[PDB]
Amino acid sequence: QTNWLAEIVECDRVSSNVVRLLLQPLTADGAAPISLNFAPGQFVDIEIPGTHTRRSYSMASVAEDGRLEFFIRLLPDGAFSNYLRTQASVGQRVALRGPAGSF
Amino acid sequence: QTNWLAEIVECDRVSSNVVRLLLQPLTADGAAPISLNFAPGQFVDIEIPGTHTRRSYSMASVAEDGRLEFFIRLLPDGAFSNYLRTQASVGQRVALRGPAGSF
Ligand SMILES: Cc1cc2nc3c(=O)[nH]c(=O)nc-3n(C[C@H](O)[C@H](O)[C@H](O)COP(=O)(O)OP(=O)(O)OC[C@H]3O[C@@H](n4cnc5c(N)ncnc54)[C@H](O)[C@@H]3O)c2cc1C
Ligand SMILES: Cc1cc2nc3c(=O)[nH]c(=O)nc-3n(C[C@H](O)[C@H](O)[C@H](O)COP(=O)(O)OP(=O)(O)OC[C@H]3O[C@@H](n4cnc5c(N)ncnc54)[C@H](O)[C@@H]3O)c2cc1C
Repeated sequence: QTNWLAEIVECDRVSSNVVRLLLQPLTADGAAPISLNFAPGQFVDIEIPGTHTRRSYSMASVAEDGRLEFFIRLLPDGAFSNYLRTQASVGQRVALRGPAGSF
Repeated sequence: QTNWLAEIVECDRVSSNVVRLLLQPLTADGAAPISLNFAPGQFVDIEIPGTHTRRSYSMASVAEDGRLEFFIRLLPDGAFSNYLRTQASVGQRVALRGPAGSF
C-alpha cells in the first residue's frame, strides 16, 4: 500500500556523477498491476539497507512491468550516495515508502 | 525550444526541509500548449539568478497551462539550496533548459 519492497535491477553510471537506479517492486502473485501504484514524477522514500535513513527520489519512468527508474546525482560524503558507491548491488532488496506527490 | 524563461509562482517551505517550487514557463499569448512539451518524471536544468550554476530537478506534476511543480530538498550549504532558502522569491524569472528524460 505505502510500504513496498523492491529489488535492484540496475545500478549504473550514466555520467561522471549520476547513477541510473532501476528497481523492480515485489508483489504477491495475482496482485493488481504494479504500474497502477506508481506514476512518473511521483517520488518514493528509499531506506538505506541496515539503517533507518531514508531519501526521496523521483520516478523518471515506470515500465509496463512496474520497473521504476531513478537518476541520482552522487554527492561527496552523502549517505545514499555512499550506499550507491560502496554497497548497492543488483539483486539487493530495499524498502520503499510511498509513492507520494507532495511534502 | 530547449531554453525557457519561467516565473516563480510559488516557493514554499513544506515538511522535512523541502521546498515546493512552482514555476510558470513563459510563452507568447496563444502559443502551443506547454503541457504537451513537459511531462512528469522528466527533468529540467534550472539556473541560479546571476550565475552560470545549474541543477537538475524532476517535474513532480504539470498543469494544463504548463505550471511545473518541483520538491527540492534543502542541503546545508548547497548552491541551489542556499538560493531557495534565502534569495528566491515569487515573481522572479529564472532560466531553465529541458525537458530531458535521459543522460
Ligand atoms: C521529493 C524529492 C525528490 C527527489 N528526487 C531526486 C532525484 O530524482 N535525484 C536525485 O539525485 N536527488 C533527488 N532528491 C534529492 C535526494 O533526496 C537527496 O537529497 C540526495 O540524493 C542527497 O542524499 P545523500 O543521502 O546522498 O546525501 P546527504 O547524506 O543528505 O548529504 C548531502 C550533502 O550534505 C553534506 N553535509 C552534511 N552535513 C553537512 C553540514 N552540516 N554542512 C554542510 N554540508 C553537509 C554532505 O557532505 C553531502 O555532500 C529528491 C529530493 C526530494 C525531496
Ligand atoms: C536528473 C536529476 C533529477 C533530480 N531531481 C531532484 C528533485 O526533484 N529534487 C531534489 O531535491 N533534488 C533533485 N536532484 C538533485 C539536484 O540536482 C541537486 O543535486 C541538489 O538540489 C543539490 O544541489 P545544491 O546546488 O543545493 O548543492 P551543491 O552546491 O551541489 O552541493 C551539495 C552538497 O555538497 C557539499 N559538499 C561540497 N563539497 C564537499 C566536499 N568536498 N565534501 C563533503 N561535502 C561537500 C555541500 O556542503 C552541500 O551540502 C536531481 C538530480 C538529477 C541528476
